[PDB]
Amino acid sequence: DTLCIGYHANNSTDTVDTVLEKNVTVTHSVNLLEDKHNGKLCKLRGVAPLHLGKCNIAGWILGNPECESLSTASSWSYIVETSNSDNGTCFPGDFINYEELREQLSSVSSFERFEIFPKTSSWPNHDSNKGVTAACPHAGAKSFYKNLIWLVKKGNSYPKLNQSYINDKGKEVLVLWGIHHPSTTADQQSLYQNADAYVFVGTSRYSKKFKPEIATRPKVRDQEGRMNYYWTLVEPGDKITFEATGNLVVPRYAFTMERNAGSGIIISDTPVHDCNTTCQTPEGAINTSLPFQNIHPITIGKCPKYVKSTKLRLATGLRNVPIEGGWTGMVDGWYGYHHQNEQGSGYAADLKSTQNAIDKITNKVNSVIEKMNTQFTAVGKEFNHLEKRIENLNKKVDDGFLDIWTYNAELLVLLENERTLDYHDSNVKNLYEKVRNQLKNNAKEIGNGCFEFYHKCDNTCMESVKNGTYDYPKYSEEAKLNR
Amino acid sequence: DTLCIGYHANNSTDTVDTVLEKNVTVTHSVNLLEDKHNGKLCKLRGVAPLHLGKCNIAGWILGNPECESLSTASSWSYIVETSNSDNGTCFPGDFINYEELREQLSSVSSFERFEIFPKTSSWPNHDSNKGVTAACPHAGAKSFYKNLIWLVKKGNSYPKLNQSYINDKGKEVLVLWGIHHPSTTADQQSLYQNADAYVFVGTSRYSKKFKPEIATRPKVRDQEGRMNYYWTLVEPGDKITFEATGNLVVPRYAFTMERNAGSGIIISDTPVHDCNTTCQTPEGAINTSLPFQNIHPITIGKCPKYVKSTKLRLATGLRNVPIEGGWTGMVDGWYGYHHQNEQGSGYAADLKSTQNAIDKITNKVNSVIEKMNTQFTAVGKEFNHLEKRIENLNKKVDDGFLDIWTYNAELLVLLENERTLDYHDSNVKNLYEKVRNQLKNNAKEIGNGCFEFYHKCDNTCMESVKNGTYDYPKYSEEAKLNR
Amino acid sequence: DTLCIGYHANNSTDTVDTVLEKNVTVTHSVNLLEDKHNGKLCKLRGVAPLHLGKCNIAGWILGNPECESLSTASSWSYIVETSNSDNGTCFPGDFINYEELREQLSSVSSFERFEIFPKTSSWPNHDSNKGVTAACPHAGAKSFYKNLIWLVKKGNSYPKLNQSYINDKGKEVLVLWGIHHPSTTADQQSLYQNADAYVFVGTSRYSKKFKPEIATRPKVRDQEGRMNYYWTLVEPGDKITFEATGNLVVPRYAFTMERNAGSGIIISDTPVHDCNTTCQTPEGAINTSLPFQNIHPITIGKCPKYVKSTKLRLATGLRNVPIEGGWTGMVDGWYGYHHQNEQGSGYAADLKSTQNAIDKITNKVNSVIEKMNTQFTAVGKEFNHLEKRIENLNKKVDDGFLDIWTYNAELLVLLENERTLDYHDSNVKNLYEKVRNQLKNNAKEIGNGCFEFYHKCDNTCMESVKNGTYDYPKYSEEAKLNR
Ligand SMILES: *[C@@H]1O[C@H](CO)[C@@H](O[C@@H]2O[C@H](CO)[C@@H](O)[C@H](O)[C@H]2NC(C)=O)[C@H](O)[C@H]1NC(C)=O
Ligand SMILES: *[C@@H]1O[C@H](CO)[C@@H](O[C@@H]2O[C@H](CO)[C@@H](O)[C@H](O)[C@H]2NC(C)=O)[C@H](O)[C@H]1NC(C)=O
Ligand SMILES: *[C@@H]1O[C@H](CO)[C@@H](O[C@@H]2O[C@H](CO)[C@@H](O)[C@H](O)[C@H]2NC(C)=O)[C@H](O)[C@H]1NC(C)=O
Ligand SMILES: *[C@@H]1O[C@H](CO)[C@@H](O[C@@H]2O[C@H](CO)[C@@H](O)[C@H](O)[C@H]2NC(C)=O)[C@H](O)[C@H]1NC(C)=O
Ligand SMILES: *[C@@H]1O[C@H](CO)[C@@H](O[C@@H]2O[C@H](CO)[C@@H](O)[C@H](O)[C@H]2NC(C)=O)[C@H](O)[C@H]1NC(C)=O
Ligand SMILES: *[C@@H]1O[C@H](CO)[C@@H](O[C@@H]2O[C@H](CO)[C@@H](O)[C@H](O)[C@H]2NC(C)=O)[C@H](O)[C@H]1NC(C)=O
Ligand SMILES: *[C@@H]1O[C@H](CO)[C@@H](O)[C@H](O)[C@H]1NC(C)=O
Ligand SMILES: *[C@@H]1O[C@H](CO)[C@@H](O)[C@H](O)[C@H]1NC(C)=O
Ligand SMILES: *[C@@H]1O[C@H](CO)[C@@H](O)[C@H](O)[C@H]1NC(C)=O
Ligand SMILES: *[C@@H]1O[C@H](CO)[C@@H](O)[C@H](O)[C@H]1NC(C)=O
Ligand SMILES: *[C@@H]1O[C@H](CO)[C@@H](O)[C@H](O)[C@H]1NC(C)=O
Ligand SMILES: *[C@@H]1O[C@H](CO)[C@@H](O)[C@H](O)[C@H]1NC(C)=O
Ligand SMILES: *[C@@H]1O[C@H](CO)[C@@H](O)[C@H](O)[C@H]1NC(C)=O
Ligand SMILES: *[C@@H]1O[C@H](CO)[C@@H](O)[C@H](O)[C@H]1NC(C)=O
Ligand SMILES: *[C@@H]1O[C@H](CO)[C@@H](O)[C@H](O)[C@H]1NC(C)=O
Ligand SMILES: *[C@@H]1O[C@H](CO)[C@@H](O)[C@H](O)[C@H]1NC(C)=O
Ligand SMILES: *[C@@H]1O[C@H](CO)[C@@H](O)[C@H](O)[C@H]1NC(C)=O
Ligand SMILES: *[C@@H]1O[C@H](CO)[C@@H](O)[C@H](O)[C@H]1NC(C)=O
Repeated sequence: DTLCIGYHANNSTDTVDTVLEKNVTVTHSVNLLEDKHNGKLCKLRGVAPLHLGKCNIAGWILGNPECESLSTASSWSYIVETSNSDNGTCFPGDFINYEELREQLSSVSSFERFEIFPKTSSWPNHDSNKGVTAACPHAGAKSFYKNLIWLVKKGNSYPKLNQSYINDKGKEVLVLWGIHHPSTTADQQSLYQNADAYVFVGTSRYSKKFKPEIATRPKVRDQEGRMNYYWTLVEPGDKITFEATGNLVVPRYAFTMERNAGSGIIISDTPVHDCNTTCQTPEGAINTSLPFQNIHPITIGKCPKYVKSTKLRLATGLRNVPIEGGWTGMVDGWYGYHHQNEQGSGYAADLKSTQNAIDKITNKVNSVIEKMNTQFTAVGKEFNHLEKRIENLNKKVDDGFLDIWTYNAELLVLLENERTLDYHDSNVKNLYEKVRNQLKNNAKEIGNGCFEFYHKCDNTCMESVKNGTYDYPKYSEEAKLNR
Repeated sequence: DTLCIGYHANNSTDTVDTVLEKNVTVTHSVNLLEDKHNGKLCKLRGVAPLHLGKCNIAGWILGNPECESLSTASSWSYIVETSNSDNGTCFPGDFINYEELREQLSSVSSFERFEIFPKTSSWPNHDSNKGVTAACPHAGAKSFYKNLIWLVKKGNSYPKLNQSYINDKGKEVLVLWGIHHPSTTADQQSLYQNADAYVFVGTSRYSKKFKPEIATRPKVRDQEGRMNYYWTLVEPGDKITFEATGNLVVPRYAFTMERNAGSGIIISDTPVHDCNTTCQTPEGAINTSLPFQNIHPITIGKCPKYVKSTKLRLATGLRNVPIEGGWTGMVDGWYGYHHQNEQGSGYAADLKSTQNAIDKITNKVNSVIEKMNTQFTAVGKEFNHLEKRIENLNKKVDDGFLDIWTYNAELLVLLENERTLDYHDSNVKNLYEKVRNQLKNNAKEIGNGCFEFYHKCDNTCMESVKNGTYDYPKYSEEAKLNR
Repeated sequence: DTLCIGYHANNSTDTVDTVLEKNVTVTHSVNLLEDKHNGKLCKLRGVAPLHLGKCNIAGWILGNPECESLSTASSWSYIVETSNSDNGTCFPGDFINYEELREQLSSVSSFERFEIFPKTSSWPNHDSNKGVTAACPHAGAKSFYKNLIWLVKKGNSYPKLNQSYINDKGKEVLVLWGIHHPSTTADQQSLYQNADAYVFVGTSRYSKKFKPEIATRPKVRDQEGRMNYYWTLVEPGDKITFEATGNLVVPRYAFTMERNAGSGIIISDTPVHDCNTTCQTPEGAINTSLPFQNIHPITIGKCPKYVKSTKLRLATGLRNVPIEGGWTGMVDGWYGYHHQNEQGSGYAADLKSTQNAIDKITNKVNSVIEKMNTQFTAVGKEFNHLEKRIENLNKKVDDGFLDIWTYNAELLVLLENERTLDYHDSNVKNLYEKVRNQLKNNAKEIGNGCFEFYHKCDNTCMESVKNGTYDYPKYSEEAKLNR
């Protein structure tokens, strides 16, 4: 009659690496690294993105003629631009603090367009119907930005323009305007009469005077002149004043909006779908609770940390090795016993030891995952061609964090997997000793983690040994007789 | 007669977490996380902060009428502003490179105010007594900044102003001035006569021409005009030249100062007290050598790393479990023996093993703490409303470091605590074996980590076993007789 | 007859630290920290640096008279400036976006100088031979920048200047020019006639008007006036237009170049040598595959992480302690046996166990090193005196990463070294047990990890025990007789 202590085995072919040994096949493991996405752009915090299918942000906020088709949302959690979103400014010039605006508009709680300076009543002394150009065509017709009015001299006169808006909203108002810069003096006079024109704009924390910069420039979109764009936020209760003798492109519409924390802009040709996520990647939303991902470095949301590793498999089970080896027949648990006597034979798991190991290892896996506790962040940032130093500083931060997370994540798995297997080996060894301590002189050790009895051990005996209730004295005399 | 190997126990109710098991009660532990402060703002490097109780930095450096009460320090290690420090610029306008100045003044080795352009001798052709406004009242009277002079036309004439200062100090000089921008032409003429006025200021590495920007603006502090503020540092040996035909607010006082490395600004209503610290937090100074703190993300000094964890308890002792369990009576050490014979009974610690474990664990704790080796840094940074991209870059850095430190700190405690307990278990087991190896056949194992002798073992025997000097052969014959 | 299980020892005197115990002497260890360099500046990616021995970048790109001796490379991987590279701008003024230019030129795939506006044909109406100054002397003669032409009125007339360049290159063109600012009106007229002069420059994404700012300034290099420098890149297919009535210093030469990713600038007096490296440090190139270095925080290339630790020794071997202690005579392996009988005595390594431990530990060391997987980065960044906030942000990033890497690197070695020694102890103990399991009752344990036989064990017996093929029953009767 024999009783053996062994461990579980199966047909599992996946592996883990350990710091000491590579390609260790295990019976069970979990994945800490998410390498998949659903291929769709989803809502964040239950709120849809603003999708600019053809237009970029400058185009959309200014009212490029091609953005008219776009339905504006009252709110959004992030902005999506496509790889071919070319419809930005249609009248060539510099959009000032464009990048800062792009970021401020990245996430809004609310957004309403309203007509700040009504076309039919605000500009009675100026011609608001000649403000068109071939650079901003609509269905082949000369046109202009929808949210701006380009005023032209009326009756060969451009009287001082003096208008203001008082922000009676409970929210900040975004006001945009522009300055026109004719290619020649002749154009300056044709449009504004005054020649030596100036523009002044200001609010309680903003004040700037502008002058026309008249020179011939290389043609862009068939324009030898330029039009710059400016913007400011007006605090609730404040006033914005526009004073000009020419070259001012006045706001028509302005936006009442409340900035929501902050998010980012995703550039992707990936479609928007009615789905929910907590982590939005340019390649598609990520749906996981795992601490790491290797899909993309730039994500918006409470995202897993980006690592450049390809495989972070955390062992939970023991080595799968078909004690000489494991028992593929012991399907009911990790550790257990096999017995053979004159009544019968077979396998049975040691439920106390097995469940103990399961609870401790499961909690261990949960510790690694639960402690990541990520924060909601935009990650991606945008800089212009004269901001390379800061762009590269941002890169240092992303590369530094990547190397830290990759190094620590890859080692952590390697530090954990080695012991996990030693832990299981220890538990198996401990079962062997627990039996040895009971059998004492009533059985001999025969190798392979097995004991051979010096007495007949029936089913009620094998159970006594497994349950830790074996009566040594009871079988002592028989054992003496057989030695 | 018996001899048992056991371990210490007490009435301690605190716990540690391990990566495998939560809420493990231990006999001894240490705290790696500082969650308290003394509630006071203290000196850094033995040097007091500059406390601006009512004024902010712009107010203080310009000489806002309400800062007159403030006693200026000759030096400071950091600057403290209160939550209601509203007295900044009193004459509305833009303070240029204000944020850069705020940071440069954050820490100074020395700071002296001196009268760079004496009021009674530097401006003989201009009226220095009319430079007042209702926007900067003093005790109800019209007044102005104390460190600046606003010059007005004298006798309906504003002759070219031409003054310079040569820096004969061994330290850099901070010179501040401003440009006035009247709301109307009529005011420009009332104050400066010339109408088409200009201002020029320059040093060896600085040169800028300014022109009045005259337009009506929204009233701020009852002013329809604005006054901008500018500043520059003058290197030792250099000269600063002020040339103007109007609209120049000239320096009266300038500051000779030496910038000390760099620190930061704390915004807090917490009072300044005569105390010392090496880490200043907005909520109160931190007094600890521990590697982590969870008090606040923004601190100045050689501060513990901020983590968002709440509990980093590092086990030093063994499991406190009242071998079946621990011995609450073994008060003299972690590991030890209990004996009982016909002479007496009781507990005694194994001093060699216990001290060994103490030295190794104590050194281990010190390793975790000592290796943090922090640096002196300001941490907090300030950006304006047109600098959101860089402000958010700074945020990424702080959030990234927080997640890294929190994740690693929480795991480190969990990686350490699990083994610390296994280490103690190993030492206890080793004592059991050391005894087993001596007693051999002269005693039997009876469970609970205890041996039962087959011979009479007197006090001089029990000591021989504990001391590793047990004479097996000596008691062999008696043991044979009793088997 | 005896057989002992022991371990290797030698005369090695180096140590490792462990988290539990300091100064542990080991038989073998490796260094993870590189603290040496070859003292020379080497090529990166097979490409030489651009070495500016006397000139700085502004000097070199503008053509300071002292840079004429310098041979320009067609390409470079990084730029080297010396500690005394004072020859920058020779005509005092502000070089605009200088820092951004310095970084863009840090690494170029190709770089060709060409004469964008030929001196003899582009400026027929202006005097190109009077553009000299005492501020930019050459061999004692008045001179000027080599890549720029300072045009002066010809025949007391300065007719409108109108020239343009079309970029017919497949690469970006860097065009530099400057604006002159005379100290007095009299000089403005002496040089340009027009007095109220202006300069306009523009490209498809750039447009700026400049005006002379005429005022007397402190003398720098005997100049009471100033000359500012501007630059822009012209995209392939675009045009740059220069329109002026005076005060324009026109480009003579321009550079056709392609920016290569990005690198940095090293300031060092260390010479350039014909050698190769993958990591360039200001103190000399680093030649190692190790994960960490403590040479310098600022490096260019696929560099080891900078740590401020001094010693990262990773144990590979076992404790070197001349089982009571190690065997200095067992030179053929880490673990092994010693035997003595009537035939002979001596040592022999256990090759199976020793090689197993070597392969696992060697792979372990390689795991720590191989997983660092660094990226190519410049690390160093440059900011001006009005950019302290961003400079200090960059510092936070470097200090934060340093503390993270130092803390983790120092602990990692301490976490690893402790167990490495326990691992070896476990393997030695396991050999002891493997022997014990065979000998059973045919030998006694005598301490020191040794067994003493109860029978005569010849050379063919000692080999049977070591090889795991000992026949217990064979010697059982003799063992009985001797007990
Ligand atoms: C909107 O974007 C399209 C491009 O997506 C612009 O059309 C291009 O205009 C340039 C200049 O006339 C032509 O050289 C290209 O061949 C046109 N491309 C296509 C596909 O038609 C269009 O002009 C933009 N409209 C506005 C108002 O900005
Ligand atoms: C995304 O999450 C939001 C909750 O934040 C879901 O909104 C709920 O939708 C159900 C209808 O299915 C309504 O009865 C609930 O009242 C809504 N909750 C709130 C707070 O408004 C939304 O449906 C989810 N979207 C998807 C695609 O699953
Ligand atoms: C100093 O700060 C106080 C506020 O702390 C200023 O007083 C306020 O002035 C505004 C404008 O006149 C009033 O609407 C507020 O009601 C005043 N508040 C209080 C509490 O009096 C004061 O004018 C500032 N003085 C200077 C020189 O800047
Ligand atoms: C803060 O630390 C400084 C030392 O950096 C203490 O200054 C010393 O004060 C004693 C009087 O108690 C003098 O006798 C010493 O000469 C001072 N040392 C130096 C270098 O000047 C200071 O007292 C400490 N402050 C507090 C509140 O403890
Ligand atoms: C090139 O750099 C040298 C310094 O390395 C300049 O020479 C200095 O010029 C100043 C001003 O005339 C003198 O006060 C110094 O004494 C000179 N130093 C030396 C060592 O001669 C030189 O003028 C620069 N040349 C150019 C074209 O920039
Ligand atoms: C630095 O590395 C480059 C390769 O990137 C070496 O260039 C080779 O030099 C040999 C002559 O010794 C030529 O036969 C090969 O054709 C070159 N390879 C290439 C791709 O051009 C260079 O010699 C190395 N420099 C040093 C000092 O070792
Ligand atoms: C082989 O592996 C698969 C997947 O785990 C499992 O469903 C199947 O039952 C295994 N076959 C055997 C004989 O265990
Ligand atoms: C197996 O181990 C070897 C190293 O001996 C390694 O190169 C290989 O990639 C591992 N196997 C896989 C991915 O199957
Ligand atoms: C995938 O998304 C669904 C719906 O929100 C969620 O129930 C499921 O748990 C997510 N999968 C994972 C791995 O989190
Ligand atoms: C196992 O042992 C426990 C005592 O610890 C006893 O109560 C239980 O009945 C035993 N199980 C069996 C099947 O006898
Ligand atoms: C209970 O715990 C306290 C605090 O450690 C200690 O002072 C006291 O002596 C303990 N009581 C007993 C009976 O051990
Ligand atoms: C005890 O463990 C449970 C998990 O089983 C955990 O939720 C709880 O917070 C722990 N206890 C405390 C703080 O007392
Ligand atoms: C608290 O401050 C005092 C005085 O400087 C110092 O002696 C004490 O050690 C500090 N406490 C800690 C935990 O460092
Ligand atoms: C303990 O053993 C040492 C020898 O290692 C001996 O010198 C010492 O006297 C012994 N202690 C007692 C109390 O006998
Ligand atoms: C002493 O150490 C050196 C360096 O490792 C070695 O070459 C030499 O053989 C050693 N001497 C002895 C006797 O082992
Ligand atoms: C040896 O250990 C001590 C601590 O007990 C430490 O101070 C010393 O620096 C270590 N030794 C060296 C560098 O030899
Ligand atoms: C030093 O450089 C040489 C030549 O490139 C290389 O063969 C050698 O392996 C390098 N040394 C180290 C430690 O990498
Ligand atoms: C060692 O044992 C193996 C069997 O595992 C056997 O084949 C080999 O011949 C033995 N070595 C010697 C020297 O007998």
